[PDB]
Amino acid sequence: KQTRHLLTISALCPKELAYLIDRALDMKKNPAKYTARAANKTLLAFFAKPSLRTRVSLETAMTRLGGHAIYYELTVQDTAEVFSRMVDICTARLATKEMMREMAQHASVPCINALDDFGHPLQMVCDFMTIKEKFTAAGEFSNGFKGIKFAYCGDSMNNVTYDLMRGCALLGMECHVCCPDHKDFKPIKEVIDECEEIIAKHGTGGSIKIFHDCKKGCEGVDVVYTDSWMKEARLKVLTPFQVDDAVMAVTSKRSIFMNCLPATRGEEQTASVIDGPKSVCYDEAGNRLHSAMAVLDFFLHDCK
Amino acid sequence: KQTRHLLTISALCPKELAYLIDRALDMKKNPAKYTARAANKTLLAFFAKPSLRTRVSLETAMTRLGGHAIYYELTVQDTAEVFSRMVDICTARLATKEMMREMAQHASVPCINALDDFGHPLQMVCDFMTIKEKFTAAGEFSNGFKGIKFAYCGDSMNNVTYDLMRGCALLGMECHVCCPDHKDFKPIKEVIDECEEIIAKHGTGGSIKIFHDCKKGCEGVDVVYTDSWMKEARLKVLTPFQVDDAVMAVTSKRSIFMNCLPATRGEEQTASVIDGPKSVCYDEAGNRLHSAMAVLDFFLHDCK
Amino acid sequence: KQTRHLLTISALCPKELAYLIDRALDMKKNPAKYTARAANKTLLAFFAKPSLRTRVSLETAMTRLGGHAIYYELTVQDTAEVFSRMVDICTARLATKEMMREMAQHASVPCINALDDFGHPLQMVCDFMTIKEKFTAAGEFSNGFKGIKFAYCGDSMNNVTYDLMRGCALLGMECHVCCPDHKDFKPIKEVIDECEEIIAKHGTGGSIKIFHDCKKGCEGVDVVYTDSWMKEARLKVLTPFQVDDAVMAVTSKRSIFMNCLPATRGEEQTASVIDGPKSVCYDEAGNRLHSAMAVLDFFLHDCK
Ligand code: NI
Repeated sequence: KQTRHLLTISALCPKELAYLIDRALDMKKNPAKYTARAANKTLLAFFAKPSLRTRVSLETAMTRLGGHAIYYELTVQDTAEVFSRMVDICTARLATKEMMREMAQHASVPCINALDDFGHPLQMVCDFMTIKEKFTAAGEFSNGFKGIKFAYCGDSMNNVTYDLMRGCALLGMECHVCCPDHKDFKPIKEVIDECEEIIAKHGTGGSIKIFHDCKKGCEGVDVVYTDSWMKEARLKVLTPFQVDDAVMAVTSKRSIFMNCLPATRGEEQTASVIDGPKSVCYDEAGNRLHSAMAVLDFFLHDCK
Repeated sequence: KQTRHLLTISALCPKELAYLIDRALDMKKNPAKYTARAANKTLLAFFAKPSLRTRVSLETAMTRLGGHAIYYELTVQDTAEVFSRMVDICTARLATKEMMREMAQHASVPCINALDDFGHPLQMVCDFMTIKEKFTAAGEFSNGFKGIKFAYCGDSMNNVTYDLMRGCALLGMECHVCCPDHKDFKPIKEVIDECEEIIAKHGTGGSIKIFHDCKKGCEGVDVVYTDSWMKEARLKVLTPFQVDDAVMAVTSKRSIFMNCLPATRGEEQTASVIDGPKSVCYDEAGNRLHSAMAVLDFFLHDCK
Repeated sequence: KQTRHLLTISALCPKELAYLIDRALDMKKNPAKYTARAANKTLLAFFAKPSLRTRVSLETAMTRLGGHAIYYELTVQDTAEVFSRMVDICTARLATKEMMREMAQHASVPCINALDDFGHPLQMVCDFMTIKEKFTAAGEFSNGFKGIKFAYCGDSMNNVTYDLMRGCALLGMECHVCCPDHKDFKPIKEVIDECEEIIAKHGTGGSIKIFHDCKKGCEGVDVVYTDSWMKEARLKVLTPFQVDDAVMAVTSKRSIFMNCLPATRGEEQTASVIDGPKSVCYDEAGNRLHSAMAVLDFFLHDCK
């Protein structure tokens, strides 16, 4: 209460998200500067289920800043009341947004959702950082994020899709959500409404469009992003949304391909796309590190 | 052998316990001074069962001192012989005092009992530190610990009660143990004898009194402390020892209420006491951190 | 690919192994010098099964160098591709040489085998360091490793025996392998061939001899080393290779006894040998620490 949390990426205003991106980018390039930013400070990091990516980037981020992360494998008020008088910051990877919200409710140090059924803001700072990084080096970033057309393909009733839509809205991107015309695979109306309100409120110039044909949705786009599809006959509804060569063939000449991982080479995309030349997946996953250092640093302090 | 351990709080003489309290208090207030006290030094921390409180305070304490704790989740001679040539200090949370004593026997670095069936000295430095802190800020500490009347309510055949009785004896406090007149719920004679001997030997001016009526036991007292009661018909014997509003109504006007946690709101106390205005429980649990830094620091060196 | 790994000790040329030994020895004696060698740098440490020795020495080594180890309890390409853009170095304790080789294949930071079915190079730097240390203090090291006759007793189809044979070949020692004349308990021909080739290629002056009588094999030797034998009637084949008092009575007057641990007092050796006066086992196990700091430091950089 009055402590700032990060339960979704829209916990940030547009300039805060753009500051975090640039800070991540400067910590990537100039780590020697940040080497004592969290000296003697600790992050308490709950995981209800392992994620190599999340755990290694978090634990490494703190070492690079000169502090330490407690890997804590799994009353909540009492727990939160008690850790907030010991640790400086907390991330938690819990099943539902409920447990995450409950913990944050009573916590008096910043709490960061390290993935739940409603968002994944650590990934969001990672991905938009990767997009700025990639396009800037190719000299395609004169128009900033504004000119980068983004498409998400696949199961779109999805915490990752929710948070990408929010990042795009915040950053003023054209976001296309390419999903099966099926109630169980589309973004939730609440999430669309949040996005259209944040673009309205900040006049970001962003837009949200829902396509039910990935090729039509991906025509002209600069980023194609997909993620894990995981009786298993979601496959019949999802298969037309596999990112393949014909899908990538309709995108811009500058396009890049992203997937937050774990990747399954014959589900959400073909091995030829992920292992092909438009794929930024591994550099994107490494960027979890630098985007984590930026987020922790910022919540450890708060400004700028 | 010839290495100093901390298996109970009476491993310390009265001035060492009072030094640890003041060091904890100064590390609370002035952490910047202690920031390199354990630089490059590691604590090996065994847990046979998780305790969020114990683990987070230990791991955080070392970071704050600039060192590191190995969270080690679970021959003992060979183990201890081997870790004593690698690590600088060791804490262990093991089932019985036996395993703890065995490990310490062969260990050649300091070993600290992080909770067993016979004591909890890390909690003891925490609690007496909290008592000094609270009463000092209220201006009720002119007579030091000497004037603070202390009462423990509940199941008193209990490692926590044992170690509170020892802390009180050491510090020269009037300690009242409020328990059911029942062989299975009273302090053990060995523990009473140790306490009466330490007060005798140091002329501490402390006293130990056993009451079988918590209200009678708590009349006039300045601290009321209870802890977890956990077929489950210990409840019929324990219920007259619940710390409720009528119990707290007989204590001093300055009194405070303590519980080392986990708290169960309708067992050892009512929700109105723990969530009411005399409760110091959460600040007390946070003080695990600073009392841990003091204990580790001291055993890492030894003097003063 | 083009990243240097350490999957066996023969990943090192003879001078690199001798440099690591001397560095370990200088870090033992002068730790204050090495206190910022891994500042802000992290080691990712996978364990498919706990080893107190391996885990504590690794985690402590990094703290002493000023960095941090992630204890990671257990696609491999994707995993390795991803951790190589976050962490600085990796050790892994995996079942087979296969998984270890697979991980290393795709990894772009140094990977170190922390024990598999084919080697144990962290132990190797430990043991030869212990041998140099012990004999140097006794003034028995004028002839360096060259004059120290080494014998391994026991089950010799063994990753530890493999890597000792390699260390000896590298260092130019007479190595005697004392094993049961039984296909399942002898070194593998591939390992003998590697050793005879490394001595040939570097003209180390080392030799490999296979004895089927431990007393005959140990006659005159300066080091007797054994390790864990673990329906359980391997005991009938192994029992003539128990290191007992009559075995140690045939060695040099300067001899020492080694066992990498865990020790079972009535299997691979008698309690009188391991607890007797020739035993260096515990100082040897503590030396895991300093030999770990040397190996990590070296792979973190690479030269000298
Ligand atoms: Ni750690």
